[PDB]
This record gives sequence, structure tokens and C-alpha cells, in this order.
Amino acid sequence: HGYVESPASRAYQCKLQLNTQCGSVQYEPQSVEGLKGFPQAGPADGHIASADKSTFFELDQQTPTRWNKLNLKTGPNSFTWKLTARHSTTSWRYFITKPNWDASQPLTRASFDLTPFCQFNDGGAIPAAQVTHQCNIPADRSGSHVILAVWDIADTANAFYQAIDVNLSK
Ligand SMILES: [Cu+2]
Repeated sequence: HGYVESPASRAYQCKLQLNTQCGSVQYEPQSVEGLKGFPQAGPADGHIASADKSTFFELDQQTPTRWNKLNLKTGPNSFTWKLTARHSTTSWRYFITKPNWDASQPLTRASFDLTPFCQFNDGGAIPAAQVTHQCNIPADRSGSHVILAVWDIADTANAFYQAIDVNLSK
């Protein structure tokens, strides 16, 4: 269990009350857990941000103004997870929406570039309670986008899904 605390994920911003009417996830942003195997398997289209758990379906809403967006620059960024339970880990992956994705429609695999812009494969090692990855957000993205951070667990069928709402500039 864990969440991306910086830049604050959509679920974490629900706990901080930067996002409103998120439902149960406000009280458990670390628990956005579904099956691993994304994108070949994993949470169904339209239900990625919720990890396809019905109680988190508020996170599957998508309008241009629904979610509070962090104003980030492209290029070097840092993504920091807070882990409330440090599970044997397969990988951490970071995906970003395609340049011409539609912020008014549900998030699907077609919304995202399915090649993650960076990936860290831990080989089952136990991570620390705070994990930070440094990657370059692609420069060809501008304006409103969603970054999907995915944590694949090595010794279960599960993964944690952390959508992050961003507004990108040079
Ligand atoms: Cu856990």
C-alpha cells in the first residue's frame, strides 16, 4: 500500500481536500489497488484511475476541470511515493497521456502512451518507506495531462494505480 505524495496524486489530493467528492478514497489514498499486468491486463478502460474498484469510481470521473492539477515543467521531475506497507516489488512505471488526449472523456489505454516514460525494476526487493524516482516528462506534452504511476507487487496479483493530474509547460 502506498501513494505518490509528490507530485500529489489525485487520490492523495482527495485526502488533502484539494480534490472534493472523491468518496472513500479520501480516507485511504494508499489503497488504490487492482490487478497487475497493465496494460495487457489490469483495470478495465474507463476505470484505470480507480484501479477498477467500485468504491473508488469517483476517481474515474474526467472533465477538464474535475481534478486539481499541479503546474509542472516538462523535463526532469521527481516522483516520490509514501509506502504504508513495503511489499516485495516488481516494478514502478510512469505513463503519461498522449499529446491529443481528451480530458472530457474517460481514461482508457488509448488515452495514454503505453510505453512508460521511465520504469524501475526492483527484482522483488523490499523498497524503503519513501521511494523517489527521477524521470523526464516528455517535452512534447503541454497543458492538461494525466500521469499514471503504477507499482507492481512481486508476490501477489496486485498493483497500485496512482493517477496524477498535471498542467505542463516548458
Ligand atoms: Cu499493501
